[PDB]
Order: sequence, then C-alpha cells, then structure tokens
Amino acid sequence: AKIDNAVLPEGSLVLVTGANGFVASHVVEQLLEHGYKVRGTARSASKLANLQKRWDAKYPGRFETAVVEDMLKQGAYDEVIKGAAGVAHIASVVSFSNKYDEVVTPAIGGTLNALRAAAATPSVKRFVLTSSTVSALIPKPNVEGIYLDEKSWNLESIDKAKTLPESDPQKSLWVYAASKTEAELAAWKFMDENKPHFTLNAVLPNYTIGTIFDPETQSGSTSGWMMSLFNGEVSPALALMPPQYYVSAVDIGLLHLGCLVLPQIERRRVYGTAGTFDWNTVLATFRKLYPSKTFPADFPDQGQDLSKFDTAPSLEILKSLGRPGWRSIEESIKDLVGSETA
Repeated sequence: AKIDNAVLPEGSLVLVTGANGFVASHVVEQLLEHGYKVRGTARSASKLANLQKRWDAKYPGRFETAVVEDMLKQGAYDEVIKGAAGVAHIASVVSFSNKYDEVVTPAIGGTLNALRAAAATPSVKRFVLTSSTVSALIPKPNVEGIYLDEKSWNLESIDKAKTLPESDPQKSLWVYAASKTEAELAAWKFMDENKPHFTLNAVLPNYTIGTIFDPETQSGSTSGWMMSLFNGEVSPALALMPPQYYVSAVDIGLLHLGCLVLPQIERRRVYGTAGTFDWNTVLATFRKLYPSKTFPADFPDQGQDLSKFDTAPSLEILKSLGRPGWRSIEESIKDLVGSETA
C-alpha cells in the first residue's frame, strides 16, 4: 500500500504503551492514518476517553483502549500484547521525585518489562522505544564542537544526577536525563544479550511542538509548556529550559512509523531534531502568527544551540514515507497555537 515493503503487513495491530501521552497520541494518530490498528494503553480507561472519542470519529474501529495501571507489574502486558505485530513503548514513569534510585529504577524497569513481553510474544516483529535527546546530552548554550551521532551517550548525567546538590537548578533535569540514558542502554543491552526475535529502533525527540489533541490532560507536555507562554505565562521553570532543538509532533509520529515498518531501518537511534530555537524565536513566531495579540517581551539573551545531530536515519525515514524534510518551526507552532485568521 502507501508503504512498499513494509515489514509489518497492512492493517497490522500495533501496541502503543502510554497512548494518552502527548507524543504517544501523535504516534497513534500517524499509525491510524496509515491504516494500522492500534491498542493503546493508559493507567485508566478514563485517561484515554477523550482521545478514544476523537479516534472513533476519525478512524472508526481502528483504535482500542487497553488498561495497564502498573507498567512495572510482572505480566502487565500479557493480555494487551496478544496479536501485536509491532510495539511502540512510550509509557513513562509517574514522577519528578528526585531520588535517583526512585526515578532511574522505574525507568529501566518499565522499559525492560515491555521488552521482555515482546520477546515472549512471537507475533511481535518490530519494537520502537521512545527515548530522548537527553540520552545523548543536556543542551549546552554557546558551546562549540558538539556533534551527536548514534554512539553519543549522556554518561555525565549518571554522576551529575547522584552527586549534584538539590540546589542546582538542573538537578531534576539531570535525574530525568540519567533515567532516560540508563533505560535506553538497558534496552540495547537486552537486545545484545537475549537476541529476541524482533528488531529494535529508538526515536530520540528533542522539544516536540504540535497540536495538543486533548488539552485536558496533555498540558504538561513540551507543547503544553509552550502553549503556557503563548497565553502569557512566564515562569522560572520555563526560562530554566535552554536553547535546543525543536521537532514537529507530526514528524515524530512519522519517525516512529518508520522505525516500525521500514525494512532499511534497524538498530538505529533516530534523532528528532529538526532545527534550533530559543524562547525568543518562539515569541517572534507567536507575534507573526497573531499580530494583534499581546505577548511577553523577549527574554534576556540565553545564547543559542551550536550542536549538530546525525539525522541521517531520520531524513531517510521521512523521505521514504513521502514526507521529506522537517516541518518548519513556524508551521509546527501554528499546529499548536493556530493563527490569527477567519
């Protein structure tokens, strides 16, 4: 069909863990759009009601809500993974509670739990793990000589996370970074040690910008934070986020799709890094999209991201799916906040 030589047959069922999440909902949307059936998990059926409603109207009988309230529980995926040909693990831990052992352990645990379920389920042929650019690094404004490729690991986050004082403005970020880094490493180690019968790929998005399908419960996401600024809310938590790379929610969905069905994509770490930005380029875009609206004035210069990412597999995927190149930051932000029109 739309995708020639897709490793997963048309109409195949794909299990998407944590389908009510912001990023996950776009992965789900792209899969459904491409004719694949999806069974999305959430800690409760109610957390997926609004999205279920949306998908029932748009893709009649293609999406199914599945409940998994304890992603760490042994055998938690025994029933939901049944009949799945593909798996996109996007479910995340439940906290910003600093204790390294309390944040990192569950992260690794949830990842391996889903990986073992897939290894035990013969129907599963492809597995895509939603990681993050923090598994490679924490952004470093104005620093030259940074090039991230598939062999780049945020090794410094491990120590930084367990040594930095709680007074450090970024300790919370470092703990999160360590959790993502350790989890992805554990995922690749499991592939290397158990040699399961499925292909693994990982998508590493940076700052995802796009339409918030369900604002009711998705306002804490990256786009949720951006929408907050659009509404005039300025907070230290926001300014604490440095200049880095954005990526369209649409492209992130496409990248996951590619990792799930493209034959030429195997054992890759796919960077979701379209271009750089800072809060001032974001405000500039807001002003252009809504010329009559009042917005906060520019933030003090926060520097710029001078790093570069090896997006080879990413671009390969986008081209193969017929959506070459990254969607621009202006169109991405327009997806999120719309524009002054009538």
